[PDB]
Amino acid sequence: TRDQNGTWEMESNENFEGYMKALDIDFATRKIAVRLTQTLVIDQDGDNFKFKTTSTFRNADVDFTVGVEFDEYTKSLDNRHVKALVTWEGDVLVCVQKGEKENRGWKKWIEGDKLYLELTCGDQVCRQVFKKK
Amino acid sequence: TRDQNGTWEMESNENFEGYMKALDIDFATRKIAVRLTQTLVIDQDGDNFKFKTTSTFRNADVDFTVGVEFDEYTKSLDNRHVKALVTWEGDVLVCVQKGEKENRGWKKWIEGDKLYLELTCGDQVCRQVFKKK
Repeated sequence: TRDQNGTWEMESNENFEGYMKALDIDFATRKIAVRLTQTLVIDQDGDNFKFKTTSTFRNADVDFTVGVEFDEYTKSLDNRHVKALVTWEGDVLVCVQKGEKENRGWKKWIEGDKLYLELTCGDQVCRQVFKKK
Repeated sequence: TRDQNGTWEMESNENFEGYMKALDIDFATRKIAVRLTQTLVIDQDGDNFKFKTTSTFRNADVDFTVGVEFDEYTKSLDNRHVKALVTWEGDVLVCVQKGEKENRGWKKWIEGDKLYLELTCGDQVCRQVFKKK
């Protein structure tokens, strides 16, 4: 069939590294791109095509119990070992990540249909808002 | 509420650049990470938590009609201008991307529930297989 309509989820991706290198994509980009999976939405009407591509990476799960310290390696980010302790302050979930970096941690809380997340390291604060889907 | 169960889709992300820099994440990674959106699946049973995070980037749409050449800038990849021409060879969708790079293009075809995609540049070939979802 010529009908390529649909949502397509990447199963395999061989020699993406060599293709990207032949395009002169730089090392640090290739290092990340080779880890992604791709979803392709093809909307086809006769010979008219619309391609919609999203690229995706799954991070490692994190499992913990409130009140019991656990070891973390932040492979997702700086790949450091921290000793993380999560506690409740009211309805605010508070994590201190004990390690090399000062004042490293986060706070998480629900307000309405929004989840608020405040990441901290040193004097820097990053504020993220999520919507319940 | 202390109930943070759910699937959460990132709405906003402020000062992620400063947080990542304070963690000494390198430039080329920060350049890409600041473009991602995050989906957080929180599975909470009492004080036991499972966090499942996927990070996501939406690429630009590509719209074309079989048989009419169109201009492309490959912002997704090497950010080059090519003149792309898509034609059918049987049920195989064939694209030649005319530009600086020799033998640059791709071929796409359905076999069963699988979509096959072959990207080419120079002497390099990248083979991707997608599953219909």
